[PDB]
Amino acid sequence: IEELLRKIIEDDVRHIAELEDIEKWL
Amino acid sequence: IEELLRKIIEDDVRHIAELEDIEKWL
Amino acid sequence: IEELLRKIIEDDVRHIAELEDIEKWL
Amino acid sequence: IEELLRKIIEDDVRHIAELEDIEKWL
Ligand SMILES: [Zn+2]
Ligand SMILES: [Zn+2]
Ligand SMILES: [Zn+2]
Ligand SMILES: [Zn+2]
Ligand SMILES: [Zn+2]
Ligand SMILES: [Zn+2]
Repeated sequence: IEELLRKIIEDDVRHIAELEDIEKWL
Repeated sequence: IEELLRKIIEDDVRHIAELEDIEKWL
Repeated sequence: IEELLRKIIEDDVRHIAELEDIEKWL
Repeated sequence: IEELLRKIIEDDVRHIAELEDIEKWL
């Protein structure tokens, strides 16, 4: 479970970075 | 942007499945 | 923890619904 | 759309904090 949670966290960090970028492009 | 958002959607689909699985394990 | 996980799942379900909508608007 | 994406970002910020907290509890 620890490893699963770490992977989900890394995904959400990526989402924050990606959505902040889209925000800027818009 | 559309391709990006598709990838995010796919991630969230995986997150719901994994977190639901974790919730049952616990 | 169970309740926290359920809330995160509900958020991600909303994200899927919202991003599918944005997808369509774009 | 920009307002929507901001709300998603805010959610993911909460998710990273909560999942990290869960990861420590476990
Ligand atoms: Zn996310
Ligand atoms: Zn960038
Ligand atoms: Zn997620
Ligand atoms: Zn999400
Ligand atoms: Zn709608
Ligand atoms: Zn999330």
